Order: sequence, then C-alpha cells, then structure tokens
Amino acid sequence: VPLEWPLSSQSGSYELRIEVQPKPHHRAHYETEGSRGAVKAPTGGHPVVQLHGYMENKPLGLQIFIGTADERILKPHAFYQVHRITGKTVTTTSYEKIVGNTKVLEIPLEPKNNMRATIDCAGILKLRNADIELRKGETDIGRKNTRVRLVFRVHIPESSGRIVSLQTASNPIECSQRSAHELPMVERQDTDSCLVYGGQQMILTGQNFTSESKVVFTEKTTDGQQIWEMEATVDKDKSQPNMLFVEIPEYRNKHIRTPVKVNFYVINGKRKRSQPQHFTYHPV
Amino acid sequence: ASSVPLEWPLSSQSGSYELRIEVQPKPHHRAHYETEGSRGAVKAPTGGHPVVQLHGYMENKPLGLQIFIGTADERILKPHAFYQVHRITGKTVTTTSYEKIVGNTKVLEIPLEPKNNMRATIDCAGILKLRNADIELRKGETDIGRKNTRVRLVFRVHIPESSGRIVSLQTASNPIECSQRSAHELPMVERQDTDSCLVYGGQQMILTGQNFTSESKVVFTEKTTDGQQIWEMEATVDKDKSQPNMLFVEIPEYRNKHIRTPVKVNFYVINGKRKRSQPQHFTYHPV
Amino acid sequence: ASSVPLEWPLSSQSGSYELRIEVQPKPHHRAHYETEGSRGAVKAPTGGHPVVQLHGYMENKPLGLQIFIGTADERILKPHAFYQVHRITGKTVTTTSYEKIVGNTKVLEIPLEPKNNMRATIDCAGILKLRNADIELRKGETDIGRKNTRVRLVFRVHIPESSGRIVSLQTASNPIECSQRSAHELPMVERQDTDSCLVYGGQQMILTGQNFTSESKVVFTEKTTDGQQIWEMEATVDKDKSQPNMLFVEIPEYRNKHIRTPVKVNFYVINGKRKRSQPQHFTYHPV
DNA sequence: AGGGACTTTCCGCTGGGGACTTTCC
DNA sequence: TGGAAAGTCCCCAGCGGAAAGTCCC
Repeated sequence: VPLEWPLSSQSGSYELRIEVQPKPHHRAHYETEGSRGAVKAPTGGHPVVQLHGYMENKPLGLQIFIGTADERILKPHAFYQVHRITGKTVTTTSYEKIVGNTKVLEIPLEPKNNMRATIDCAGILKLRNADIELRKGETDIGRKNTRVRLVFRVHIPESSGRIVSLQTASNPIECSQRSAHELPMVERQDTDSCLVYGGQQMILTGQNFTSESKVVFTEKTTDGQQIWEMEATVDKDKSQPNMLFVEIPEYRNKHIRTPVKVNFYVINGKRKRSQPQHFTYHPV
Repeated sequence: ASSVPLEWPLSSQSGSYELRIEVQPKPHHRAHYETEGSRGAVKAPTGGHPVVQLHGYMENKPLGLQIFIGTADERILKPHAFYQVHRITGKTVTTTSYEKIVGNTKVLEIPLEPKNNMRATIDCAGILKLRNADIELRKGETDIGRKNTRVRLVFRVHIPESSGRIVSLQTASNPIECSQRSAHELPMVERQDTDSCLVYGGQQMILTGQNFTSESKVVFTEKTTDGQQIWEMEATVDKDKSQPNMLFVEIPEYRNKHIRTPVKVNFYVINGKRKRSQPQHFTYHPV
Repeated sequence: ASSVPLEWPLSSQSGSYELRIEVQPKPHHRAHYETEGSRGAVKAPTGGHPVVQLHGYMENKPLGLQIFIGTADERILKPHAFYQVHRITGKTVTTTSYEKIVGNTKVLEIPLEPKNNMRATIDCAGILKLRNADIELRKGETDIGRKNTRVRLVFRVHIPESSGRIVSLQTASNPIECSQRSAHELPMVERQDTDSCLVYGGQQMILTGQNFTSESKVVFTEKTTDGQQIWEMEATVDKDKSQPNMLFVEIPEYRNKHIRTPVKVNFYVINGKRKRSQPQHFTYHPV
C-alpha cells in the first residue's frame, strides 16, 4: 500500500506493462504558469498501460504518480507531482487524491478494454525546491534533480481476501527546458584561401552544428563598417554535429590583383553565432 | 527610549544640526543571498568605504549612529523589504558595530564619538538579499520583488538635548543597484591593421571586432609544437580611443631582443577572467 | 431648439423644484434589435409602468419631458451609444409622445401636463439594442460594445423662469439590464444595509438582490485609481439564512490594520467563474 | 569574490472551445 | 415576447522563448 515500497510489475499470471512508453523529455510546468500539457509518446500519441492475466469482470483502478529515476529503488519524487489534465480532448476519466505529500491520479482499467488504458490526462507539475527542502523531514535536494518516471500501479483483489499489488515505471523522463539553440564553435577549417570565383567546398570542424546552422562571409573596414556580406551555401545532407560542408561564395570583386582577407562565421538561430573566422581570396 | 519608527520621515538638518553623507557609496554593489556567505561591505569609489558625519554637535558624549537599507523608488523613503543591512566583523573592519531587529528590518548600530568628530567610516555594513519567495509569502507586504533591486543606505541618529527634547536627524545615501551586472560577452576580433613589427615593439595596433569593452585586455603568447606556452605578455590598451568594435593596443616588446629569423606569435582579447577570443596571429621581425 | 447638451451633469432640483421618479422601472427589460419587432415597453415591478414627476412648478404651461437612454457605469452619466429609446404607440398607451434626434442619440419627449399634478406615467417607452459592430465602427468612439449592456432611463425637463434663466432638472433611474443573457446569469445587488464598519470587520451584512444561488460568493477587493486591484478577500457567505434573494456576509477583516483615514473598498457577488455582479461600495473605518 | 549554471517567472503566439451577441422560431 | 439556435470574436491551455532570481564553482 505505501507508495515507496518494493513491487514487481508481474506476479503469478498477472503482469502490468507499459505498452507505450512516453517521450524522453517533457518540460514540466510551475504552478505559476499555465499547464504545459500531458506527457506524450514519441508518435505524437500518449503512453498506454495494460494489465494482462485478469479474468474478473469488475473494472480496476490504475494509479499514477511521478517517481524517481535515480539508482535508489522507486520512490515518489518530492519535486514533481502528476497534474490532472481535464477535458479539451482528454479521453480517460481521472480522479485526483493526495497520499502523504504525493498527489495521485487514478484512471479506470475496464475489462471491456482488455484492461488497457491510455494515459493522456497526466501532466507534470514542478514544485519549488525552496518550498520542499525547507520541509521538516526531507533530506533530498531538488537542485539538478530533474528526471522522473511515470509510476503506474494496480491492486488486484483476489476472491481469497488476498491482494496482489503490481507496480510499473516508465523510462526516465527529463523535465527541464532545453535551449532551442546551442553555441556553434569552429575549431578547424580545411581551407584558408581560394580563387575569387569561390565555388570550391569548404569543410568546417567544430561543435553544435545543427542542420539549421548557417554560414556568413563578411568584410568590414577598420571603422567596423561592413562593406560586404554574403551567405554561403551549406550541404545540408552531409552536414553533421561536428562537421559542416559549405560552398565558398564568389567574392564581390571578380578582378583583384592583391589577396583580399575576409571573414566568416557559423550561426544558429538569430543570435548564437560562432566567432570571426579568417579566409582569403586570391587574384585570378 | 530612542524608538522612532523607521517609516517616520526625518530630515538631514535641524537648527544647528546636520547629518551629511561625507562619502557616498558606489552606484552598484552586488548583494549576497543567505545561501552565500557575504560579499563584503559597501565601498566608495575611492576603493575604501562610505563616510557619515554629524556636524554642529557641541556636546562631548558618545552618540549611536543607526544604519539600514531603504527603498530608492518613486515613493517616499522606507525600509526595503527584500534587503537588510549585514553586520561585518573582524580584521580590517575598523569601526565597531551592534546589530538589532526592528519590525522586520535588521538595524545596525555603530558608535559616533567626539574624539573622531562625530564622524565614522562605514565598513562593517553589508547588504543581504532576502528571497522574493520568502518575503511575498508574508501576510502583509503587498510589494513585489520582480525588479525592485535598487536600495539606499539610510543613516539616522537620535540626539538628546538638555532641554529634554530629543532631536532626530536622518539621511539616506544615493541609489545603489543590487543586481550583479551581466556576465561578460565573448570578445570577437575580425581584423587588425598590423601583422608584424620589429622586436622592439612599441607600435600601436588597431583591432576590429565586436564586444570589446574598455575593461578588455590583450594578451600575447607563444607555444611550442607541443602547445607549451613559452611566453605570455599583456599588451597595453588605449582605454580612451577604444570602443565596442575598435580596440587600440600597444604591441609589447618581444622577449628575445636579438633573433635572426622571424618569430610567429599569437595574441587574444579577453573580457573578465574567462571569456576570451580565439588566438590571433602576429609576427615579430629580427632587429 | 432649447436643447442643452446631454452630457451636462444636472441636479434633480434647483430651488423649490424636484424632479423625482415616483415608481422605478424593473431591474430588467430585454431590449430588442432592429431585426426583431419590438420587445415592448419598460415596466414597473408593480406590474404597471415607470412614473416621473416635477415638484415646485406652480405655473400652468404644460411642460415637455425629454427621455433618452443613458449609461450605467462608474463614470459620470452619458448617453449610452449601444441603446436607443423606442417610441411605442397604441391603444393602451395612455401617454402621447414626440420622437426627435439629438446628433447620434435618438430622443423622446412626452408632455408633462399640469392638469395631472405634473405627473406622467412612462408606459410608452422601449429600448433598442444597436449592433456592436456598427457603433464601434464610428469615427469618434472608443467604448466597447461587448458586455456593456446596462443602462438607465434618463429624464430632464426644461423650465422657463420669468427672470430669463432656464432651469434644468435631470433624474435617471436605477440600473437596467438589457440582455436575456446576463438577465439570467449575472447576479445583481440591489440592497445592502451596511455601508461601512471598523477595520477588523466581523459585523455581518445583509445583501438583497437577484440571482443568488447557493454557489454565490462575495468578494471584497480594493484597487488604486490606476485600476491596480491590490487587495482581494472573500467574505464568508452565510449559507444558512441566505435565500434566493438575500445573503448574510461576514465582513472580512481589512488588510491594513493600523489605517488612519477611512479606506473605501469595493465588493461583489459572483456565481461560477464569470457570473459576477457589479462593483459595490463599502468603507472601512480606522480604530 | 567573479562568473557563470540551474531555477522561476514572465511574454507571446495560436487554434479551437466557449462566452456573448444577434438572428430565428 | 419567451426560448433558443446560429454567428462572432474573446480567451486561455499549450507550448516555445528567454529574462530575472538564486546559488554553486
């Protein structure tokens, strides 16, 4: 009965499975924000849980709560609470209740549905560390502890007064926001010059090169006044996290007799840009 | 008996009495949280501390100066609810100090003695930042923490006259910002007007890039094929001429005066202790 | 053409004159659109129709009694722009009437004849809801249509004194809701025995109005002129004695305990989440 | 202490469900 | 007119970003 307690997902001819695991990440929401929705599956759908081996005809109650991911044996995560998702499109009916300091949702597992359930009313609230730590008793730390597991459990009543209690966890779920863009960083370039017609393909080696990354060639005066800007073409295909394939643009002045020294940088999004790289254009 | 509300308005001068702020504190002062230790006492631009003094005091008795953090907002002065003075003790802490709570305002009390001219140097006073989460929860305070990060150093003293009357002088410093600035932006060099020069150095070099702050420095290096930096000289920057995109630098002299072959060295720009640009290239020429 | 601008605030008396509303209109009168027939005339809850009168007129010249529909907001009186008086004619219509138009406002005018003691039963008036889209597409307006669906019957009779001056009384009626919508949802306070009490509260108040479900709730709030609802406290609403028409509220305790000057605050009934009465008035007294 | 690294709060955008309004019976 | 149904437009869950607050290294 108590939340934190060793339980297997299967006993005798009874087995509780996560037929459909949730996504790896799921930014949780604060009480001061709206809701950020329910935990979804990679497919775009939702997780699914099921109880195999049931003979009876009386529906059961599937219990849901946010637990820990760390090594230690499963226990309610003191910094997260399942958030009950209501209507709008929610299909599984759900009841909400507290258990100690843990909120717990409970949807029905009706046999008319092979004791299968589509968890799509489960969201993830995030308590404020300060609020919890300060609690007299808790000796845990919220700081940097932002992973969880959807814990599902069903209690199977036996016509023998006995009760078989099964429990099941989802794969770990990361619940913190993750920056949309990383800072690009060019460490090496297989080209440092080339004729003004450009054309050739240059390969950059660095970090955080997403497929959206872009490359810009510029040239400015000692003043700082930019007197030339040209975006360079990238070989999306070959492009990888650590390597970049670009097509050195044509320089602005076809006919030059002196080598021209220009600049270029990779950029992710509207801000995250690496730093000025050097290149040179040689006379025809 | 000297208990007059901190919300009570008092003035800097009364008759033959005036409490001026001799040495105002710095515009900014990073305040510390309780989870942190302390981050010093407030300091004056001098590099030392702020100074308070009571002028027009003929008597020869030891008075008690009071200190606390006030609100530097569009309303009337009053104790800031998210900030408290912080008592600093020990070593270089010259002036002595006494701490005490009033309402929810921690008040510091230093001594104002005649032997020193009813003058004092503030150096046992720091600014602790209370948590927005804690304060707002208090059944009462209707104020917000969100962006309220300006404070003021209020000083007040209760003078007891023979006439039985107790004059009360109060005075608040100028505004002090209590939120650490913005960490450093990565300097970026896109161009330089010089690529080499005689080992005697001494010439001025102009760099063109972004994120250069007068608080920027330029460092020259040189390593072996192994990467062993076998040299490291800091070049002088022309603080005046320099700007966001233009950094003026004085090429430092080379280590080995007499060489026969050209030496290829490097140099980088740096903001703060960390944020530094990537190595740039430069060459010193034999005499 | 002695029509004096409708915006000019005017007392309901000027000397021994007194323009009163003998009988008051119902709390509600669903108005009709120009795509519907007419939903009839305004009536008194007594069953009959609203009654107006003028006291202090010894003369014999039967005077006219203008009538237009006005706003029922916090602001000063002003001609409502999403409502027009509808001139109703017929058999049972005892009183005659003349319909004119002052600018974008349609005005009605019946006779206030002396041979009736300067009385007048208003059984010939209706209210026409205008489409919000059309009044909001007017070059010169700034008021919102949506939700703004409360109005008041406005009267004002011109009187010529033998001294050259033209007096002018005006006496609008209670507020009237014109939408079957809110008429059925929104709760309306119409009576409150207590206007004020001391800052601690406790004192129990009785409200008499309409649409008071067991789910009703009262809420005291206070806001700065800037509209900053700073305080909001829900008063315990006696679920017992309360009835479809009466509520017993335990006046909550005011937020500031040591207040000096009376603080005026607002309170309101509210069912569900949207269904809420109109801002009521109360004033807390210091101790 | 100087500088960041992780946690909260707060701003904006968008689509389909209501809240209201206006047309019908 | 009393009762709605059809029509319109506001509003907020859900998210994605990112600035302000806290507090480690």
